[PDB]
Amino acid sequence: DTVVRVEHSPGDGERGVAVEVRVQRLEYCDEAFLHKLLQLAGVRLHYEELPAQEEPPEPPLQIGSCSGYMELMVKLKQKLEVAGQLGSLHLLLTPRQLQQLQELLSAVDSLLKMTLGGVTLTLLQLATHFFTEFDATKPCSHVRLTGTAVQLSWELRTGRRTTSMEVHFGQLEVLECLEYTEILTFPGTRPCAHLRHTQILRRVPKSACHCHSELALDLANFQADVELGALDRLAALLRLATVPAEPEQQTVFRLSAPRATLRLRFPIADLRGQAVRAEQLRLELSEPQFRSELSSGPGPPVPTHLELTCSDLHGIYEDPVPCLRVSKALDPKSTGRKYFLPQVVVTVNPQSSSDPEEMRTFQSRTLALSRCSLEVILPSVHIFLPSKEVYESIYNRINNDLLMWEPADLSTFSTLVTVLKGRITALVLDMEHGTLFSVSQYCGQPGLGYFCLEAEKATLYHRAQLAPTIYPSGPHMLSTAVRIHLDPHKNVKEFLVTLRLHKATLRHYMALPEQSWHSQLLEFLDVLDDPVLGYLPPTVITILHTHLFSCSVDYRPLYLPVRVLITAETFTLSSNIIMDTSTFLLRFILDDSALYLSDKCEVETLDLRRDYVCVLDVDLLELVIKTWKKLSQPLFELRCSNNVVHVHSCADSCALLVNLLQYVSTRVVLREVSLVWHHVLMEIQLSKVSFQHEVYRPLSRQVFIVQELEVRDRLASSQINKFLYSNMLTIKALHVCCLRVSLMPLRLNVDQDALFFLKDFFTSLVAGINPVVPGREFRFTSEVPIWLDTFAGLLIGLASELKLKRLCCRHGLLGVDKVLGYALNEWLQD
Repeated sequence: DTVVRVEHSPGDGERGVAVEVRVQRLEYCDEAFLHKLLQLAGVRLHYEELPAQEEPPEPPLQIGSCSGYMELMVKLKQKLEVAGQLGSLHLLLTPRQLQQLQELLSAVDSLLKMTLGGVTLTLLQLATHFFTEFDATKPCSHVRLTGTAVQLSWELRTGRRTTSMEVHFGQLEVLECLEYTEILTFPGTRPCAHLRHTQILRRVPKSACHCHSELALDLANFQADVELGALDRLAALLRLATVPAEPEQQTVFRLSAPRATLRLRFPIADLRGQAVRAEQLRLELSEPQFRSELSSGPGPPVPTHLELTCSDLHGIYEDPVPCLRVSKALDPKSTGRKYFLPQVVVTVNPQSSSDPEEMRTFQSRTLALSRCSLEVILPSVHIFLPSKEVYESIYNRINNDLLMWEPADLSTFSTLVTVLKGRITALVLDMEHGTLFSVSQYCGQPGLGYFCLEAEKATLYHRAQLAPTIYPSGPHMLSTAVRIHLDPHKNVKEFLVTLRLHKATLRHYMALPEQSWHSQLLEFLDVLDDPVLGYLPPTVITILHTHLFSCSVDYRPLYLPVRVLITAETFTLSSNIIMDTSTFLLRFILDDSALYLSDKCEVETLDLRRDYVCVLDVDLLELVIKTWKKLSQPLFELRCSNNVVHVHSCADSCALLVNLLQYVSTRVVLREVSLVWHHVLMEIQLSKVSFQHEVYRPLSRQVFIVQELEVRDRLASSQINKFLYSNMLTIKALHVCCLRVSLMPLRLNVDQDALFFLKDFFTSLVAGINPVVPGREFRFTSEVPIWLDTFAGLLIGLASELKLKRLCCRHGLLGVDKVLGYALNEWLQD
């Protein structure tokens, strides 16, 4: 006989649920291990007892009929362990507050249990009827905790019920609303899916329902989370109940394993193809990781962390193929035995809450303000799959799909990178101690940010083969601490690039043409391709303030240079004006450069000092060019307003320099030509030689216009004594073909050492400079009543005494016939 001897009984009927242990649609055939074989099928959490006065007009849909036989009914009163044929029921009503409070009130011993089949719970916050049917066996809105072969051991240590539960299987949680866009966890075997301590809801652990649920699931096997549409669709469903559509606990969620297959996809949600960010990103078979720490209340007053660790995880990222394929970090650092590893940290702060030192502190302050985040510490990863492209793929993905991923959480965020060794695979990575930075909306105002970069590298290494191996020589290298203060209203790209290449050698011109430089400018050149949403590409405009401090250049290759050494100190290309335009003001304010020449023109050159004797040093050269491609309308007005050019030399030195130069449109300089101290010492000056070539005179006036051409000295004499060719000595004032002279009171005072000592200097020149080829009407006057004291022999013998030629329209010269025109007629005086 089917003795029905059970019904609703006295119990703590919760606000949201009615405590009524009903055995419905079951033949309760009851026929200190006291067993009464029964059928408790039909226990129903119809619930809805609080709303609308029990909501009698609309009973809740969540209800269970035939929810497990539980026939065995093992053990009796005394650790009341029960071996059952019923797994559990599902309170489809809110599993955050109402169900938690009901459970806490009901619990208010160390009983165990052993269920059969792991009911498919569907707590959403007739699906709960499906959960009850699965208890009989035991697109979206399909949250399911169904261990097919339930190994649940309900520890249920009620002694404030400090409960516990260890299982050997796992659920499959498509967590979605109340396109396969939710997680698809498939942990299944005990280590393979070691589900542990799922719920507490007890005031003993925490003091929602004071869980303190340390669900520190420690599995060690595949447990593949095959698909994960978003991280954010995870914070909302955890803080709020749920706000998706068709489209005082401290949850410490720990997870450590050697192997757990996984997929990570970014969060790009409408509320706050697929998501743009990091297309096809997989941390495949990496360490389990993805350990979280959350809270029931929205807008967590305490911050939310999300850590990660991996030794050499083979995470195929953005896969074609990974841009970085292994953490590959064998980087011992400390005095003790250490093995550095990677990590991807996240630190979210509630919305509306409350350069070694400049770049660090600025982005530390930017990290103290969080509306999103991202962080990496890669010791020696530097990795890239054999199929990878830093030049192209990294640009196409990790720069476009980087910040346009709906950055907001409860868009002031931060970003850091840190590498002790780097490899830019395809090529001179040279990377040691480098970083990358990014900010958005500094201090809250859009348009303010701090982009930075640091490293310490070897300057120039070539590619396909062999490295150039430059930099054989406490600011760091490539300290590209650019500044951006763009305006959304203007909607234009502004850059304040405070570049600093300290003591580098930034040359890439390997072959005779700029071949490896061509490679560098075909790889590196890409101006922030930004087709992402919310950024229609702003028109590019650049304003550089670069500082190539101490960027020595001594290996500039050509057909046959001779170990050429040019030791610049400061190359301050402070282009305060926009470069990408017709006009470009470029104040090259250099500081005391120099030059040194090697042994012999044929490429091989050795000497005692490769930092050899000085040849042509400059005190300062403020070449403030304003190229119009001083109000000079003419195109390319290279007004190199140079300050001065000191030159020191010996006959061999300048001869070798001339061999080096031989073998290897207004231009108004007003530039002092030489305070030349030029073994011999013989001062020569040429002050304010305004060689404004092509200034006008109609075609290349090219006026020497030499304001002073005093040949200070020659021969062995270094002291100034007035030799000649305010003064305005336009010796070469030209046209299209003319010449002149300044009529100085005394021009040729030749009585010092040997007037033919410069002749033997010319002989030593032709001995050094092996090839010496040059061995309207002009009116090429000498135009000076010469106060004199072989022409040199007669000058020496005589040492007023001569007269000016006044060769009006003589045209005796023809570029090679100057001597012929000088030989016209005869003259002598005194």
